[PDB]
Amino acid sequence: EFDITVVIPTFKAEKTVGQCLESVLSQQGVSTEIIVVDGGSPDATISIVQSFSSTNLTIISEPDRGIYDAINKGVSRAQGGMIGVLGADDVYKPNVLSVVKENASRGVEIVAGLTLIDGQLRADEQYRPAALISGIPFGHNAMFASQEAYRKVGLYDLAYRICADAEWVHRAIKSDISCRKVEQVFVEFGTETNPEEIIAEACSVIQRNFPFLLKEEAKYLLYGVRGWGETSRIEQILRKYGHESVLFVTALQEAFPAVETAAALEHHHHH
Ligand SMILES: [Cl-]
Ligand SMILES: [Cl-]
Repeated sequence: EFDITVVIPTFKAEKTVGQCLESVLSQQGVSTEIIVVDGGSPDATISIVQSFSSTNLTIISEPDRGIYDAINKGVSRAQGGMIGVLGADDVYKPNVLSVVKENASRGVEIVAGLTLIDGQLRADEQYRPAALISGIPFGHNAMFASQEAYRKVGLYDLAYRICADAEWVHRAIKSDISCRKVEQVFVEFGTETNPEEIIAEACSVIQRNFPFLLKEEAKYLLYGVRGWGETSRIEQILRKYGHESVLFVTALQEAFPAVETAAALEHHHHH
């Protein structure tokens, strides 16, 4: 019945939620359901949401355990073939939902696009093992995933208050969920937290892929691949742990091509 469900978590969003909804409702070539999951907004948010056509829009209004619990509630009730998550201060660009529908018609499970943030493209990485030593490879709000993808991977892990999006995409990579990256802007991400908290979660996510890593080693790899830190110890880390996991060797050789000759040795010794 619906090609797309858009889940919109809202909290005190009266300034932007109208623009957000208009960017979904104007999408051509698709049948769309909207599920607004509101976190208890005491402002005009509810009034503004109810000003739009209500036929294919549901508001879920109940207590939550943070934004990812709200997202999970919406994903669980989605009826659309492909499911997107759009923040209440984000907007989709024109014709994006038709692109998702067309590429999903061929059976692809995740369709993701580019993200515009403060006038610059998000520095995306590829969906591949090298992402498993980093964060989420594309912006989460530029991602659409099928009903089957959500069934296979599961829901967002509420232990991660910030990086549950990355942890979900990493689970998808590890489960071989299919993904198409489209090189056009799908979302303009609104920009209106303690960085140490973000770092701690990001390192924990990486350790969930590679549990042999110390926290400081996960941090070194993340900073290396993102271009935030040095890379002179990568070969040492590869020799320390290459025996543990062929996937780890593959991730480092993809992320740091300069260690290809050392990665070839790890494959030769153990894999
Ligand atoms: Cl990609
Ligand atoms: Cl493309």
